[PDB]
Amino acid sequence: MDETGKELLLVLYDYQEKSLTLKKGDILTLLNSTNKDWWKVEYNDRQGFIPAAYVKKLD
Repeated sequence: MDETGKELLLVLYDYQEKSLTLKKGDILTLLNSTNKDWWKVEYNDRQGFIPAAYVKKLD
């Protein structure tokens, strides 16, 4: 959130990574949106993948 230029994401629905555990309301940093359906994201110094459908870009 300090890093200028980074894109923040709002988690809309609780998500438990099958293969990250995110709660509704959590704010993530977008790391990689190369794939349209699965995005690499960052939360509290950890990284993982989440379906793009679970989040909204805050822009």
